[PDB]
Amino acid sequence: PEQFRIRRDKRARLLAEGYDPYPVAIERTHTLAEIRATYADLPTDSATEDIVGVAGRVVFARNTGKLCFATLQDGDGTQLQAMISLDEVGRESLDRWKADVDIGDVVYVHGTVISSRRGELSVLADSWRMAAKALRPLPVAHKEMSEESRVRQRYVDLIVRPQAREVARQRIAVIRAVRNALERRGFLEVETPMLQTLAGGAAARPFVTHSNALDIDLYLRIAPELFLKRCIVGGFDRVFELNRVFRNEGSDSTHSPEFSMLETYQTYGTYDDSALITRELIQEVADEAIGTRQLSMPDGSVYDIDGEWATMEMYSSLSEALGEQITPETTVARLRDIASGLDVEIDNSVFGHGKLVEELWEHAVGNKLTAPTFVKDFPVETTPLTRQHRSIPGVTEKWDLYVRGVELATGYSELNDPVVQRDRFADQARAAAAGDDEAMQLDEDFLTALEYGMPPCTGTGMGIDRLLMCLTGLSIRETVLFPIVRP
Ligand SMILES: C[C@H]1CCC[C@H](C[C@H]2Cc3cc(O)cc(O)c3C(=O)O2)O1
Ligand SMILES: N[C@@H](CCCC[NH3+])C(=O)O
Repeated sequence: PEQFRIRRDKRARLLAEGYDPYPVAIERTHTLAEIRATYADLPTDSATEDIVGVAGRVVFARNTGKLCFATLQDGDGTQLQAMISLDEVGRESLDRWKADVDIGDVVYVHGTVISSRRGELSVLADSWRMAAKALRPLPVAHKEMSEESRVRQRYVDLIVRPQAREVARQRIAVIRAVRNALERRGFLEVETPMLQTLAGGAAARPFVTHSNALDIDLYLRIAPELFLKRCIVGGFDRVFELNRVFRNEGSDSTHSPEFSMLETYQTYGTYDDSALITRELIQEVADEAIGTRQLSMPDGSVYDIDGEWATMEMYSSLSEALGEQITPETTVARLRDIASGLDVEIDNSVFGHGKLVEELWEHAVGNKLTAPTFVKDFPVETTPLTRQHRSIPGVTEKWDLYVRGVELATGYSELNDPVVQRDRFADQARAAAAGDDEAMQLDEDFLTALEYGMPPCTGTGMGIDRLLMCLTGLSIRETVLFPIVRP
């Protein structure tokens, strides 16, 4: 702040002396990574006759009599030494280096490539220019930034913390690997709308906004599911969308109101076929983007995601954990007595057979899972868009995938019968009459699309930020460049 005034004074002084502190048209001949790669076998204390013009952020500096040193860091983190010698740039230019250049400044250095006496790959400057005067100093070390500071100023965090650049790179690589795995399998990527006149496809409160052009309220999508199914009616055979959804709910280490998700749809497959593809995709993504299926976690542990994953049924695994047979016919009263006997808090929101079964399963089974696990065959009350089971009464052909304790993905045999789907919406209407404001509202145009005939298909959904959390052990806020902060 005292430091801010000083740097601002320098900026103005340069502009008034004719030395442009934010010049345009600087040509950079090599990145620093290019210099380090080309000259990796340069002998110590030797010089070349190759002239280069590099640019980079000054992150370290040393001053002596006729010779100043500075460590430049390119945007990717690669570092190279710049040497400002009296006998090379001249009295007038060297003095300007000492008085004008500060830590954090972006500078351009033109000179010849050498290796210093200490074996440091360097550019021996014959000239230099300010490229971008910095008015604020960098933190002395990334340890000095709180976690909230990293989120509020990711642009500083990327400069000073190598792990921040590495997570950003992993995110980009994971998403590219996801698309590669789906392209190998013949899936096509489409765009469906983000502003919707009715937001369905999941159970969540929407963000609401007023349209000036249409003169009505619109909703940000909570899922692309109902529009991807219209694509299936229209003839897309294998289709996906990897992009943002928006849910107007709470924030914690596994939930962000704005997040990235993948949804896939495949005709003439069931939830058994999408469980197989989802496992292989995750494992291929690990290979391509992380380099291993034995995942290093931040606490030093190794998490094995290789091989085939366990599968279990919700009702039967719950029954085993409790020592009592739970079925679709178990009463709401019985389920509440079981919960209270296990000291399970049941929010005044959670009611109905289906929600009570899921709650008990999460407490007695789900929270105790370590290895990657599919749980399948869900209560029909909580799965309005899922086809009923081909042979077992009262359940639907859905699975959830848990990896490292995180709910990562889900897959359905899709409900394509338009009459039954209309019945499912009526059951949601009764739930919403009982006070559930997450219940789905009936979408008449979606039903109209089903009434033209949707081929049988299987769909999946996967949280992309959650995928990265599972691969790295990070929380959802560490995997996004710019998570939302209250101003
Ligand atoms: C697209 C779906 C399919 C099932 C797994 C996963 C659940 C999903 C829930 C969810 C809800 C929410 O309000 C905020 C969030 O960040 C997430 C999330 O990351 O993941 O993503
Ligand atoms: N729409 C689902 C993901 C796809 C479900 C399978 N059709 C969700 O948001 O949870």
